[PDB]
Amino acid sequence: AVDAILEQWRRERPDLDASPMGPIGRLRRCAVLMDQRLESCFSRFDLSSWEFDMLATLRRAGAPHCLSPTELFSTLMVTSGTMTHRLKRLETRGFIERVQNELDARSTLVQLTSSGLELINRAVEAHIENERQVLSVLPAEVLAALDTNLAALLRGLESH
Amino acid sequence: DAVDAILEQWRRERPDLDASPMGPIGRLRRCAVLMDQRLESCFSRFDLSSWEFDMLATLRRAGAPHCLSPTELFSTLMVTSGTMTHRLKRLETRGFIERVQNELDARSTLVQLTSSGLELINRAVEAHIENERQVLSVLPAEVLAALDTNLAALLRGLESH
Ligand SMILES: [Cl-]
Ligand SMILES: [Cl-]
Repeated sequence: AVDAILEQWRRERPDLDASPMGPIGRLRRCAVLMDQRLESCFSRFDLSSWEFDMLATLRRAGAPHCLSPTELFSTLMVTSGTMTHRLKRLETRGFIERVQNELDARSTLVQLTSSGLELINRAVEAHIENERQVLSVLPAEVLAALDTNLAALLRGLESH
Repeated sequence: DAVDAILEQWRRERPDLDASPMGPIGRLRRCAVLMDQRLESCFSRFDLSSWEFDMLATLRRAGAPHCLSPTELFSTLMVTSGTMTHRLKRLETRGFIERVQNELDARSTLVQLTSSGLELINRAVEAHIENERQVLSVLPAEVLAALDTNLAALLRGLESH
């Protein structure tokens, strides 16, 4: 379907080289479809993708699962915009607590609660199984090549 | 990279788990977020969101006189995700599209690009292509070709679901 779009541009604006639209269109379509598959599993734990990401990132820090907002933001799988209202929501649900920084009275830290820890330890197991199932449509060799080519793209994008 | 660091954290914290699937998917999603930022920065110069750009571009791609049924429009957007209702209304209010009665079914309408919509998208698509070319220039042509092929395989697999 992406090639069909490229063919439309070749007909309608032949003065332009629309070739860059192909890889990016495929990347973004894959990402939307992938997000749907991931959310289908997060929903079983009454979590959104951004909630899972925050809890998983606190889990990955290791006990006692305390991160500064900057550390949290920097080690999320995906960032996009302020955390203010999202952190407030996760505290309202009781999965994190904002705690005073003992080394700076004017700032705070984010800590995973016992209920957040219990939940994310179960959710990450299901998430990995879900991801393994999603990717099972690709041969191992294709997945490996895709991973290395994405890492090359990611390095280029981050270098900008 | 940052995804390798995340995998290292999981290997330390949950060694009972094989976090291998997280790698490619994490890289895919991070690339998409960064790509969206680059695309949106360019669209913003034309006071367009990515979704608005897609609707105008899809009507442009249909060829003159740039009339599509809502279903044709949706089926030829570069990226679909959710209803078109609110975005179509905004584009109509801004005067970039007009809803016209379907002469073969009075109870339904067609979406037509207006001349102001056409003038805008003819300029914006030129900038969009140059923007995308610059974004992808971080890859050698051979690596970009391999990535495009790999993504096509993943896309076909995801669509089969
Ligand atoms: Cl993660
Ligand atoms: Cl397009």
